[PDB]
Amino acid sequence: PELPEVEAARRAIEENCLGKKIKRVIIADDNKVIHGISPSDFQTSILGKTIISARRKGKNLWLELDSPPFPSFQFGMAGAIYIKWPSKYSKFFVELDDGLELSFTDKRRFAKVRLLANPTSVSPISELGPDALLEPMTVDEFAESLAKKKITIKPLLLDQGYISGIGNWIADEVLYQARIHPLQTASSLSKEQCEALHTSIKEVIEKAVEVDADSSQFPSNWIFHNREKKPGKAFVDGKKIDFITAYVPELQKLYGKDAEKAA
Repeated sequence: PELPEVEAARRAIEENCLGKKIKRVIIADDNKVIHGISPSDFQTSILGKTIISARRKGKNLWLELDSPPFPSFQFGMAGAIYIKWPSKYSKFFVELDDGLELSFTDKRRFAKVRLLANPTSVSPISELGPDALLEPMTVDEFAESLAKKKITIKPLLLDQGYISGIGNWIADEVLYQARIHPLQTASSLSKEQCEALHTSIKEVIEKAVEVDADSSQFPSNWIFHNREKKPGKAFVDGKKIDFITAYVPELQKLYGKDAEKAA
């Protein structure tokens, strides 16, 4: 789950779960998912409270209740929010006063659910870089921040401490759209390349959020649709897709020293 997916979950909670007292709570007895507190203490703490707002930074979601502490969700690889089982994969479950039920599931057990006095003042949220959607860097700030990073551009975009919210599919998408190879060193990007990337990040994220992360609604010219196909059967806009991370060799070339080291 990347920024769009988590944002869609946040909006869904905001539209259907606010101002409703929590009548029942079921926190899975999962030592791997439930972090920093016991399930029983977690259940006791939030019972009877109301959700005031749903917040998000990067791929992290948290619920502001009428009194702290607040529950936070680090999705992991298979985390998801459902609003109506109680699924055997539910980790966080609450029944509201109007009968509506809210659940965070994780079949893989890689998610992290916490209960914090102030989610934003402690890790992992406190260590996150600016949100790609809510706090975008300016064109010049972006170029300046890239100038001294001797890191290949894709992994840098995946560094939540640099910019938060981008995952593998968005990374592949913005680099493909900006015509930048994923192995190009950040500090080697020209001012023009930096701006092209600044633009693609804005456009891809806004479009994805515009359609509530419904990938079936992503533009057809997006590499997203075929970035998970077997080698030799992956094409976008008629051009061959290669894998290292999906990219299009004909449209994404390596430049300078990086190209030299590659060859």
